[PDB]
Amino acid sequence: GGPSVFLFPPKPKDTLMISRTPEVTCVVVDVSHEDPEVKFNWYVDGVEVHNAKTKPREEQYNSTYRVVSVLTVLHQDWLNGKEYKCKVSNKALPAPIEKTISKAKGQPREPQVYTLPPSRDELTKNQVSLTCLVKGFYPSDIAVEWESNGQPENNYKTTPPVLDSDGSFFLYSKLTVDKSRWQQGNVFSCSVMHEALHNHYTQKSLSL
Amino acid sequence: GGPSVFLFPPKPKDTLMISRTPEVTCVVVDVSHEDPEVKFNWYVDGVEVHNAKTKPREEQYNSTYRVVSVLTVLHQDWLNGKEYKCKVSNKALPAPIEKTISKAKGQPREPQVYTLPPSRDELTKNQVSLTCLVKGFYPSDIAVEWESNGQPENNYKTTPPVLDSDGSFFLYSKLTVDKSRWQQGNVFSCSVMHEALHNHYTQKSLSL
Ligand SMILES: *[C@@H]1O[C@H](CO)[C@@H](O[C@@H]2O[C@H](CO)[C@@H](O[C@@H]3O[C@H](CO[C@H]4O[C@H](CO)[C@@H](O)[C@H](O)[C@@H]4O[C@@H]4O[C@H](CO)[C@@H](O[C@@H]5O[C@H](CO)[C@H](O)[C@H](O)[C@H]5O)[C@H](O)[C@H]4NC(C)=O)[C@@H](O)[C@H](O[C@H]4O[C@H](CO)[C@@H](O)[C@H](O)[C@@H]4O[C@@H]4O[C@H](CO)[C@@H](O)[C@H](O)[C@H]4NC(C)=O)[C@@H]3O)[C@H](O)[C@H]2NC(C)=O)[C@H](O)[C@H]1NC(C)=O
Ligand SMILES: *[C@@H]1O[C@H](CO)[C@@H](O[C@@H]2O[C@H](CO)[C@@H](O[C@@H]3O[C@H](CO[C@H]4O[C@H](CO)[C@@H](O)[C@H](O)[C@@H]4O[C@@H]4O[C@H](CO)[C@@H](O[C@@H]5O[C@H](CO)[C@H](O)[C@H](O)[C@H]5O)[C@H](O)[C@H]4NC(C)=O)[C@@H](O)[C@H](O[C@H]4O[C@H](CO)[C@@H](O)[C@H](O)[C@@H]4O[C@@H]4O[C@H](CO)[C@@H](O)[C@H](O)[C@H]4NC(C)=O)[C@@H]3O)[C@H](O)[C@H]2NC(C)=O)[C@H](O)[C@H]1NC(C)=O
Repeated sequence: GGPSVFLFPPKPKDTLMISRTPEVTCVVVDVSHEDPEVKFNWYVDGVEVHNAKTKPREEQYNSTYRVVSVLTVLHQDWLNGKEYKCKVSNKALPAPIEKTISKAKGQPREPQVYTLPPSRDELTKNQVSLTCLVKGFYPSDIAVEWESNGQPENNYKTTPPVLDSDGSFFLYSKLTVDKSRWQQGNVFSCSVMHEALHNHYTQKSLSL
Repeated sequence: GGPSVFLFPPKPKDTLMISRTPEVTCVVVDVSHEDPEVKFNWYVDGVEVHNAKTKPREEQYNSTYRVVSVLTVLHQDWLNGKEYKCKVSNKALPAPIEKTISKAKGQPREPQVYTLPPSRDELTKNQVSLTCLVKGFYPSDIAVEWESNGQPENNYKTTPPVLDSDGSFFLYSKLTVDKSRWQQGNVFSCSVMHEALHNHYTQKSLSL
């Protein structure tokens, strides 16, 4: 083995709302016990940066260490396609190990968002399925949530993005509710957040 | 480096259709380039059964070969949860790497199949989307297809299976047709194959 590096990007929600603070997470794994001195170097677009908050190595069950540095990125810096490079140098490795991560290259396409009622055959048991189709968006970074009457609906699952034929992405959100509420006539909302949307937000609803 | 070994299961369609041939495959990546020899014995519930038509070694770009064995398996055996073990006897291995695979354990659940038509929001565009919701099935091994008037429709994408709240699986399949064809009045039908289906096959139909 040896020390291995993993670079995870921010959560799509984090970069689309100036409210949150998107961060890029470099994690060093299997740093050995003998020499566990690990240097972190951070570059944005090749230019070295130093506002990264490296954090105290945590020793693991396997008598192996694991360090994490967190670089907070600027929302527009991520959406303007900057490239974040985590360099990790260690005494137990032939050369420093590099990793770079970015938003997917390409032209952002805007998600179409529709809402699909339950079919009749399903209207036969306790709960039915309200479907939110989101298609035609690029890149795949996206967030989906449901609510109705202002409060969050929680019994819902969202499939991962799928590559469509034209090269954009689609997904579905399925929200499961009691057939009562569906037959009552309550309206439910599928809310989508994506960088190619005005205000990074749209909302589409659905009721009897 | 060294010789990593990966095992893969049959295609779901293959194990449900006596017509088709289901087979397990043992991949061997990053093979020594300065010793390149490999063995395989193959066991079903322990008992060696040897049939591994080792698809004659092949070569990939990066100093690395890729030998591959494939063993036929009985249809009912795989659905009866027997374990297929690939023991890649390699003499340049520190020790013989062993790996096992079996169908998911658990009580099979029958998929429910619902046809959802396009939204009217969607009807503006040159192509609309027909949705086949497939939910409630276990295990996740499943196959979805689209066809029109007995002939295969092919411009469709299917999301992977997703674990739902009750511990079953669901997915969705999207078929894209030019509004012309939908607006006339054609029937499109979504056919699903799953182990808990009568004859491993159902089909629900959709039309204007
Ligand atoms: C000793 O003990 C150690 C501790 O247990 C053990 O450490 C583990 O080593 C593993 C390697 O052997 C390592 O495995 C990798 O895991 C990656 C995913 O891990 C995430 O999800 C896991 C759950 O599945 C968690 O356990 C992880 O901690 C990690 O969780 C994520 O963590 C980040 C950082 O905290 C977090 O991001 C930040 O979240 C905050 C919070 O809100 C903010 O939002 C920030 O904005 C955000 O940055 C995530 O939220 C969090 N996610 C979740 C779900 O919790 C996995 O990706 C790795 O797979 C890649 O590499 C393998 C090769 O090893 C490939 O096979 C695989 O296909 C992947 O390959 C990559 O795939 C990419 C996409 O497909 C592609 O782009 C790349 O090119 C490709 N790279 C390739 C092919 O090289 C891998 O499985 C594991 O994480 C370690 N555990 C921990 C806790 O660190 C160690 O192994 C032990 N040693 C021994 C000898 O036993
Ligand atoms: C030099 O260049 C080499 C050539 O390119 C390169 O080779 C690759 O090395 C990789 C090793 O690092 C290796 O990556 C693995 O990929 C596994 C999945 O691969 C499938 O999909 C890949 C990408 O989509 C394809 O490239 C593969 O070929 C493979 O495709 C499958 O192939 C089989 C056999 O052909 C096929 O089955 C049969 O198919 C036919 C029709 O095709 C019929 O259907 C038959 O009936 C059927 O049996 C499949 O259909 C086909 N599938 C697809 C989708 O096409 C992947 O599984 C590996 O990841 C696991 O291990 C890593 C280890 O790091 C874990 O991190 C990761 O999380 C996965 O771990 C498993 O996860 C499971 C779920 O959570 C869990 O249950 C397991 O326990 C867990 N196991 C663990 C943790 O150990 C891995 O990514 C790749 O296969 C090699 N390429 C080829 C062509 O084999 C080499 O690396 C280069 N070397 C250097 C030094 O640069």
